[PDB]
Amino acid sequence: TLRSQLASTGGAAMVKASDGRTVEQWLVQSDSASFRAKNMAKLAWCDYQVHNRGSLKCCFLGDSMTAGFDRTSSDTIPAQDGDWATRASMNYPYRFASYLPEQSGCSVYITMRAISGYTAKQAYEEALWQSNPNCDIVFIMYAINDSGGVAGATLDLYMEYMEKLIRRYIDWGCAVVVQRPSGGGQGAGNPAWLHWAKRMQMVARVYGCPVFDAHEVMLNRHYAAVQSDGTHYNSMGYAIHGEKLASMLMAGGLLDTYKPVVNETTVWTGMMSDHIGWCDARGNIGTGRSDGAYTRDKVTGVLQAGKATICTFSFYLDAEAAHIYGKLDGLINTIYTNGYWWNNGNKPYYQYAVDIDNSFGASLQRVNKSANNYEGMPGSRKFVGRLIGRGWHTITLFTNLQGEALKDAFVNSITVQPIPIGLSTEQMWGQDEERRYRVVHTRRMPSPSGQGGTLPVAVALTGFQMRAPQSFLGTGPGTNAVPAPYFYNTVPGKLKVYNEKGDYIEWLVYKDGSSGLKWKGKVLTHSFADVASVPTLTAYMGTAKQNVIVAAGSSGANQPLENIYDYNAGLQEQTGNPSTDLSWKGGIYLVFTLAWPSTAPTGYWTIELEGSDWFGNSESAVGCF
Amino acid sequence: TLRSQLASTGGAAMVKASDGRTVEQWLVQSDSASFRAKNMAKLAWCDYQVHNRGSLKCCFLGDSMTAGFDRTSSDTIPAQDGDWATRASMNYPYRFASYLPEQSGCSVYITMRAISGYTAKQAYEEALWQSNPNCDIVFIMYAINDSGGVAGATLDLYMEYMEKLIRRYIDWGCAVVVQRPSGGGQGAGNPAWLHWAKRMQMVARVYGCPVFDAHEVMLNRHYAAVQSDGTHYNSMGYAIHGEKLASMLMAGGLLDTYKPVVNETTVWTGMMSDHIGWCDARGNIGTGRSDGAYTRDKVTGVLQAGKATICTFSFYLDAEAAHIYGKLDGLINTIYTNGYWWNNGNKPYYQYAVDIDNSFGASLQRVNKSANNYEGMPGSRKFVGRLIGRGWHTITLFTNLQGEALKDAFVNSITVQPIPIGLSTEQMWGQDEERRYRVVHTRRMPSPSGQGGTLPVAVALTGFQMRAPQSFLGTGPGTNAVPAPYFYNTVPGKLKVYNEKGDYIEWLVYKDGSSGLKWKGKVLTHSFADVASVPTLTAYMGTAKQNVIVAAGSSGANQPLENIYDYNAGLQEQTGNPSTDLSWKGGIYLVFTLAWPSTAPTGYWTIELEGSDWFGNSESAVGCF
Amino acid sequence: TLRSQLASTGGAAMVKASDGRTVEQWLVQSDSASFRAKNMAKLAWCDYQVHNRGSLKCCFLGDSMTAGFDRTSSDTIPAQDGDWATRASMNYPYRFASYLPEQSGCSVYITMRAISGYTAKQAYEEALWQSNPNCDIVFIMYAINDSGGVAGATLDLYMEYMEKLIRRYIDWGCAVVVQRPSGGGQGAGNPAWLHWAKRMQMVARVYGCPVFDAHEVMLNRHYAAVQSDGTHYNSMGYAIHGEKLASMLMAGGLLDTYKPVVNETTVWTGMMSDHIGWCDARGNIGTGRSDGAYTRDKVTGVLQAGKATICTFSFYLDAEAAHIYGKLDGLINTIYTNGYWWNNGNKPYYQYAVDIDNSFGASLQRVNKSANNYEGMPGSRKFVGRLIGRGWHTITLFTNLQGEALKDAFVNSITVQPIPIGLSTEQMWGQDEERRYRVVHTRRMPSPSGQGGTLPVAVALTGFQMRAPQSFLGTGPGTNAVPAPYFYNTVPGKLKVYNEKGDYIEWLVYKDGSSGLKWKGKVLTHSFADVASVPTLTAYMGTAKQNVIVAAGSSGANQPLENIYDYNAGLQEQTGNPSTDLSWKGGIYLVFTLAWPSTAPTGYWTIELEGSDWFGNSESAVGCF
Repeated sequence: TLRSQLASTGGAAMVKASDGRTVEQWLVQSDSASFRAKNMAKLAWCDYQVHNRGSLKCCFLGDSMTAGFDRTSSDTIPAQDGDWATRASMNYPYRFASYLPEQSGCSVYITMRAISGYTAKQAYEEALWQSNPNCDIVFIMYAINDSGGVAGATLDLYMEYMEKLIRRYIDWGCAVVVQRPSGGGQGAGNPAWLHWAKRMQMVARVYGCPVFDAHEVMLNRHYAAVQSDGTHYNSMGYAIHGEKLASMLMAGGLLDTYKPVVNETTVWTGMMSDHIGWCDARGNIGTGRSDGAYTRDKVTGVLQAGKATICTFSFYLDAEAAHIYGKLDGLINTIYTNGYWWNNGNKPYYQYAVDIDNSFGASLQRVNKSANNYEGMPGSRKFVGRLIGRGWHTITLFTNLQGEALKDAFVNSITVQPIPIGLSTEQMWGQDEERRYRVVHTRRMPSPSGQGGTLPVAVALTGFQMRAPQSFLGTGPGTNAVPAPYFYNTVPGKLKVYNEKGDYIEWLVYKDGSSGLKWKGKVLTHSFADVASVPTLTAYMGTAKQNVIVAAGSSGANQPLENIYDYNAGLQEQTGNPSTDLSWKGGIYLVFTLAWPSTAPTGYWTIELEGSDWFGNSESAVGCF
Repeated sequence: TLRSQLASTGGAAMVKASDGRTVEQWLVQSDSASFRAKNMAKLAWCDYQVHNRGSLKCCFLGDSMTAGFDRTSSDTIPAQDGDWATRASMNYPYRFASYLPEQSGCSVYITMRAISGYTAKQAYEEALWQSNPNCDIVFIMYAINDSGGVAGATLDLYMEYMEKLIRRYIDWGCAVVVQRPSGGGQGAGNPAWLHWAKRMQMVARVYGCPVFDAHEVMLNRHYAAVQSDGTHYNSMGYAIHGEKLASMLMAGGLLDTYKPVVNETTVWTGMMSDHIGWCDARGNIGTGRSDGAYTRDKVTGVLQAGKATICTFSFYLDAEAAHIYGKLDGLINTIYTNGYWWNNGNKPYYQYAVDIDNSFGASLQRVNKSANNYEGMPGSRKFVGRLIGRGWHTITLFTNLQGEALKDAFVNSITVQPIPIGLSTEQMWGQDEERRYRVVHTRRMPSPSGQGGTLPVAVALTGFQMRAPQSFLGTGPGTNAVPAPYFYNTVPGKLKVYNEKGDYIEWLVYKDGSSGLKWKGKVLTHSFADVASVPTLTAYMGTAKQNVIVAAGSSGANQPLENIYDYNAGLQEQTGNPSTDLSWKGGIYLVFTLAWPSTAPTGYWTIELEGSDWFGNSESAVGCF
Repeated sequence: TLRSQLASTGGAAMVKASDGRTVEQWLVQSDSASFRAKNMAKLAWCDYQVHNRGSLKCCFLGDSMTAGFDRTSSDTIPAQDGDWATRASMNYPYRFASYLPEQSGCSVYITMRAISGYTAKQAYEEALWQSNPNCDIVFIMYAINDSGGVAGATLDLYMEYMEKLIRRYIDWGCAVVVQRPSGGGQGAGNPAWLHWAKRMQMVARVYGCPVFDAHEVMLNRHYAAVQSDGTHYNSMGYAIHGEKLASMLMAGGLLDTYKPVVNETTVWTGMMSDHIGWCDARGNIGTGRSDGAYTRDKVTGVLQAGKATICTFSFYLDAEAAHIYGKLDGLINTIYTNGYWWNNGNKPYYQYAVDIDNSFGASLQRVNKSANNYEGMPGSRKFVGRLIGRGWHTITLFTNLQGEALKDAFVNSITVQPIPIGLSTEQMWGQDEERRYRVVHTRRMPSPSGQGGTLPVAVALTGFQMRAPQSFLGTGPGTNAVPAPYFYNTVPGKLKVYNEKGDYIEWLVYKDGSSGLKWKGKVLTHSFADVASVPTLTAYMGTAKQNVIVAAGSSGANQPLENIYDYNAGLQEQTGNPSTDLSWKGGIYLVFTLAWPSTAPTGYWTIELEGSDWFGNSESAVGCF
């Protein structure tokens, strides 16, 4: 019966379309849409599981580099998981499965489909892997052995069989993630497998497979620190690669809508950003609205006391370096550099596998310095640290993992500012030298803006407030960041006063002793005939008081729903004591007082408070290391 | 007959493919390609209509937040459009339909498919919405009620039915735009609907649906200013969300090729950029080539006199803030901050719904200041303003909407420079304090560049021109920006002169009185034994004269087709009077004259004209507020 | 027989699906997946061929602008390649086919499918183009004649037939690349074809076609320099467009995973980046790991002596300008600006077709200056040049093309830093004026970082090293960049010394004569009562010595696999002679010595070495022009 024939396997081949081709050929050529749709559906599901403390069953492919090949170092463990070669003490799938749940709360289950020396053709034809593993996401890395001619693999065969593997795992219900092959000389020798896998990356993008640039992971690392032989990593290299893959997942890198961090990006807890993926690893971050938050979003990132809380911010850094700024408060253990989440210590050179500037002349060896106490100058913007290297970065903000935190830690905002790598510092004065920029905090009294057609009356410059430049802020854990007991913690600045008459005064604004936040100005350069005509400059470090712009209950009850606050109610001097000072959320101001000897001259004053700040720093950050 | 059976509904199920599955199952799994292709075809059509003064029929989905739910504030209007709950006086679909035609000229027709408390399953099964509305684009927002368990909605049911809605509206010929759900505490409480709709965003990207991050819209706003209750917006919040959606459309955000503004992006009228989408709302922008344009592209953005002209620049800002620089001239009414296109004034706290820095200590309450008169220092780069917050931004450059503009306004270029939020200012001296950077305008006479092997002869430093740093430029509407009548409008700078002999002179370059653009230098620090040996420093603010690089008609007639101009013909002093001065298109130069007392010493001079400029400012911008 | 009928052309139409539509209609609507998959598969293949010295058969479409229409200038050649109109002496397909193999080694074969005045409908119905050309990639540009109503072309007909052309060329095995139409007034007149082709771009993105923004190419150029008539280019405009298309290809712009350069991006040879595509044009770049590399990646980009080596870095610049920094060494001929790879010189105004800032007041006419000798201050970061304009940029690092290079040239890293256009310089002091930023190199002895709770002992400030700011570095070819023989090559800086006691000293740090790299400080401003109490400041320019962090062979042999090096072994003075000095890879340090007259006061010293640097410069770059 033709019916049975139509219902048979070859039924689609007996029906031809208007172009002369059979229906079966049309279906076979156009099935990439089904694979693409299934792939991104499963990828969206996997992203949801990553960001919602879910569970991921992960199948890990392909060859020796996925298998954790290590036959050179003494940090090896016997061959497991269907491999034949001695494995490093920690490969990338296992570091991924130990890292992703730790940072995001998403449980990871490993299905190791990795054999050393295997090709894409070998993986597609491997007897043990012919069954559906029923996992959620599959990471595929096959280029190194393919380009070496292993098992007669050619570029066409490699590409065909990697496409076949992608389609097979998509049909198996697995989200296919394609990895640019990792390992070996940071691109030394112009390896063919990079080109092969680039072609395969584009063919994978045909199916909507996200590409994890694993070659990018080791670009800014020390080769000796991450490699066991000329091609394969040691334990630390594999661990860093797995951590970077997990960072890609918690960044939202599985999604097509993901955008890398290219400019200054400020995110907080509970808000969804396509640039920085935030993961609450244990679900105990209190993302409630409180007026006590130091940001206008009022979204307190409460890392509550007594609860082991882990706050994770993952993103792709599209620059050679970035500066992490945060409105943090409390004892927050911060890890953001690879090689400090995991280091077994088996090899002494693992610690030198951190992301470092490749330019020998632009940076010394990177001694990573992270802050754990961000409780000083409470309410102020804190310098969390720096991220070196282009790629996927994770900022781990966690409290005591045993739940022994006595006070609430707050992550009110995390700012990732891509910075040029030579203009970045590990901490404030935490490296040999900081290439800073002379930043001018300028104020005009009276300002010419908005006047128009009319000359404002000249004013006497007797007192003014200026936001303290970054050099004026100290670095230290907790209250040690305040220069109150150690007035050397702040860099003396310059206050340059200009007027329309050509009268110029330059003061050296340095802190006056170790009792309170008081600054005293020394006259450096002035245009006056006598130095006795120069006013005495005294300043104090203070924060702006809180005024209520719109009080809740003004147009109904209910009906500016919340309180719109500003810190423009006046400047109050701070003594550096958090128990008696106001919150520094209103800003760190240097409130200058000019004690003129005679009557205060009236004029159109331009005040420039000079300091050195990091490149592009929006707000002066207090250092906490 | 098997034929009738094949032609029947179940005909595809009776034919099986080579894998054992029926042809019908193959078609059902692989139909995502058709939906994706139709979706982006309609999205491209919708983008064309947005950017070509077209017409869009917009169907608005889904729940209470799309419906404009407001049952708390007194700014409510009775339930319309098939909803049951009291609506805010302006929801986001209606603000979108009032904003998109106003800014782009694209007529918007509303089909309100929004009911308060509705889920994706309820929308797919809603009796009134089972018919094809025959609209062009559909915006879908369903996560809040789904995650609350409304009508038994689960995550799987939610995802299934949102995918069903997307496919249904794609088949109906509607461009499907997916919105990250908006509303409530800026991410407070770690809402489940954010995660659900993130998963749904990825599944929508399966179908090529652009994702409008509506959660991102309220991240940098005051919660009390935009919310009516804990989850739903008031009139201003909905208005800002609709304006942001329209900004996404006029940015080109409907297209996969759209790229966010990540670095300094300069665009003008009539040119197509994948970063900044420009919309001519009324078709009356004269985008002709004239040598009178202040830019080398010669594309004059003539907002012609007597014509109501609206120039719109929309884009996604991938930074926490940006600075708008423009080569504008004339009376251009500028609106670029949300909350100033629309504000009914019913609630006094609506004005505090502007994009503000969440850091209390990095910014006071944002008092938005926009310039309407950019006619001063004509030809110079103008500081248009700042954009705060990551997301979609619109820059509206419109003249008198009644056609009563007497002179032609010119938009020769608009530069959007992503800047760190703390380094941004609303206007020049328009906020409490500007965190500026000390910018050094350095010139070497003779320069060592390009010499090689040979020592150039030492030259006498008697006169030189330097581009005026930003601090040297004033702010004011029209001619009020020129410090000619009010010499306090400019900040005095420093001219530091170095030579190879170790001779150093530091002048205070301040403006000499209120008659003309003349600057006079006061000697601050010098290395000479006697201050009488220091030359007298006099400067004037002037522009470079026009020289013809290649005159049209030189190699044929026809045949450098146009005139290649440069402004390097010499420096001419300007008096600040636009009726007698040259155009400032040649740059704002401080032309210094050194009157040495004895013969002018010869040497290898390094001249550093110090000033304070905004972070990353390419060209010194004149302020116009 | 129904069987024959099913196997007939209309067989699919006789089988209907469950929705009532026939199987044929389902196949016709959902075939976009097959076209998309084939398109990106061929695009990945084409990208592989571009980056692996492959071969591309390129079919060039569409109208007069693809055909190289030029009927106005005297730089025309008779009509070739099936066109009817006089062609410019170099159109964009031929410049592309001469440029892509030159820069990437990928052989290009031209199939000219371009006729002047042709539309998309005309191209689809052209008799000569009905056959499959069996080429690899097709570039399509059809909007100008379509919007003019040529051959009755309407927007719907245009869109339909361009989609038909895209599908036809995808079925023909050709990678379809869609070009935003180029030509005419930089967007003058608000041309309709820009909008039409924007719609067509989105419909092309339906099929995964990469969009080459050719309208973006001429945005920052002089119109007179690139145009022959009001719409069509001259030879130079077409050449620049073809070079930009080739730059798009070597950037990896054919791939969906490509990301533009938005922030500082550092890449080297042999590494794969999704931001900067690196092409080894002749396969002779030695990308081996050597400790002699100036970067921590140790990937030497050896342009070996005696071999014609071409190193190409292509990328999309998502800013108005960028600065090219490189750790280069040797005689590397650098071309990075369009109009300098190709210029036939037939028209004198072709040289003014370079990417220039459109703001007349922010830049003079761009006199491009590129460095060929980067052998000075060996090991230091070099300022390669600047890239102006948003779009696709190529950095060509090639040695003597005849193989007469005597020494090995090294490309250890190329850094592309997007910079604001007004803050960019062509070379160090290579333009009229550099708008620099006052950068403060700050060091604290003792630093307050990491101490906590305890006051460190005060130290005497007798000697310290500081990384030299950019103003301290000279510019010149090879050893001419060293200020050793011509001490005017460096800009004198300021060393500001602060302490906790309010003692401030400001020195003028200028070079002490022309014998060696010795700097001497002149006291400018001090807070001391007597200038005799100020210490004598002497400095030398030196590099840090090499210390071994982890020596290879420490934990096994094999087993920190390589040597982890740092340059923190001490500071050694350099004389500027490359034959006797150390490599400058350890950094360019100004090592200051303070000779106090009495005993050296002890205190908490803040040292600020002030200089002027370019905006966002990570490491001080030596200029090489």
